[PDB]
Amino acid sequence: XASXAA
Ligand SMILES: [Cu+2]
Repeated sequence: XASXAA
């Protein structure tokens, strides 16, 4: 994740 894409 909510506060963390790959
Ligand atoms: Cu994320």
